[PDB]
Amino acid sequence: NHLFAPEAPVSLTIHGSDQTFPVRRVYCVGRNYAAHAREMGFDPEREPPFFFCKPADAVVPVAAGSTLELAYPSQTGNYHYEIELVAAIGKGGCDIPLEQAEEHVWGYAVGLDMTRRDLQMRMREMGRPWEIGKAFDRSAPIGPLYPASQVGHPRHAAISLQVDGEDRQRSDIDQLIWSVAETVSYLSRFFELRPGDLVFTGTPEGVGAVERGERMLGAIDGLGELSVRVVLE
Ligand SMILES: [Mn+2]
Repeated sequence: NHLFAPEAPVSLTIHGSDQTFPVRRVYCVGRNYAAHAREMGFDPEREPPFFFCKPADAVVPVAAGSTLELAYPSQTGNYHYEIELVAAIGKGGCDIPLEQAEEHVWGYAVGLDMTRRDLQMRMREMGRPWEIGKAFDRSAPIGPLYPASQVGHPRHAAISLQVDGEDRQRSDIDQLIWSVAETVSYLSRFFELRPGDLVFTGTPEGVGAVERGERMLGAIDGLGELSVRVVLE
């Protein structure tokens, strides 16, 4: 008996299906590609990856063959793209063994961890929480969800981001420091994973600023493409 209608849950389109995947929590892995860790001035051999979150309602589903018109955000001069493999949780649990971890992943999609980099870097230098840099409005564009019933659990796949026809990021998901299986196991030590949860597994090297009017195209092998154009605030 709600006082007023809640926000409907953000629901991902599912490739080749009329059914949608309702989003619960949004987990993100930071510094999960050695080359990216190094370009940000960190040592991936002496410090491990780490976890942060975005609200479900920062997730913005983008249909295949469509372009998201994404408003440049408030309170930033330094707005970064980050292409990422997204794993969707179908089966929950705690302290999930590495050997069954990928069995908890219902599907995969192309995602962007859009970032107010100036704000994120200011919070990092002040030892403060990163939410103003990472957990902001429409900060997680994502493509259709591909079921592991279709695409299995890929350990190899090219991951790429182009801006205005220019390659900016090109790596392979097999470069993840914590693989999908490791990230699901380790996340499950700190939180009970549940169906609907998404994991943004981190971004390869080549992250950069994007300005209004510029167009981005991300792709992962087997997972199609993600088209986003940055427009006015
Ligand atoms: Mn990221």
